[PDB]
Amino acid sequence: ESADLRALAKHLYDSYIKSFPLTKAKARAILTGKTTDKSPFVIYDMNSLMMGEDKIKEVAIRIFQGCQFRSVEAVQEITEYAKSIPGFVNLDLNDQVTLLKYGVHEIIYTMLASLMNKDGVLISEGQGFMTREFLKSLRKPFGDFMEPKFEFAVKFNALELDDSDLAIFIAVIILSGDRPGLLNVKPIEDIQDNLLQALELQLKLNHPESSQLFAKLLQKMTDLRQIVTEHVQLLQVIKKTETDMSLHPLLQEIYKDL
Ligand SMILES: *c1ccc([N+](=O)[O-])cc1C(=O)Nc1ccccc1
Ligand SMILES: CCCCCCCCC(=O)O
Repeated sequence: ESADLRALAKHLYDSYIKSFPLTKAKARAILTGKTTDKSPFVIYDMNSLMMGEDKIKEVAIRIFQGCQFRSVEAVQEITEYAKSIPGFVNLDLNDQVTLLKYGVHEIIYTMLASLMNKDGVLISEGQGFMTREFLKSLRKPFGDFMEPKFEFAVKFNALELDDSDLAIFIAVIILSGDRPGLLNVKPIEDIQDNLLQALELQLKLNHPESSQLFAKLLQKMTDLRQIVTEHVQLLQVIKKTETDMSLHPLLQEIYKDL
């Protein structure tokens, strides 16, 4: 019944608003800088980076540590949103942990896209804005840590998804079932099947003239996979480049190579 699917869509949206403080609707309002109830401070050079302390170790390193702390926050929020996904908390515990461990990064970049345009990315809850170029011009083991994310975002943001869309889509991502090592795949897939039905009907109703958006959205899951693998291997470079650099354990746990 389509009415049951709309109610799951409503449920996940509601829970998405409660778990993610910076929605895409907010992010866009801040970025489309004429709804200026509060506009961001813009970091485009090392000069503004210091003035950013006045409003909102090595430069690229502590840029990287701040990006790192934010990932911990995002994982926390994603973990909270997952629990609201019906059936998720009744799966085997080891699989719950496995679904998060692999799903978290794919979600982080889906939602990072909402904070991006071609020119840069919102930071500090939308109080700041770092330009693509300032990042791209960081020192070589850090200069390229965000460019593929910018590349994905512009492609992803062209589908014009709104938060109610994304809520269902990031639920589809967690409840995958092809994650390495799942003890009990079939109940995952029954959940995901219901999420996909939810997503299908949501995309149809919310975007009636956007042909095969559903398919175009699922296809985007290959772009996400590649970005994650690109990311983990640049992380292991930096681990050997600076054996004095430290990585949050919640992030370490998620990072098991191979
Ligand atoms: C940036 C650098 C390093 C990591 N990491 O060690 O996992 C993560 C990030 C990153 O993408 N942070 C982030 C997540 C969500 C929103 C803004 C920034
Ligand atoms: C939404 C808060 C983001 C603050 C993290 C600062 C660096 C973020 C990044 O470069 O991706």
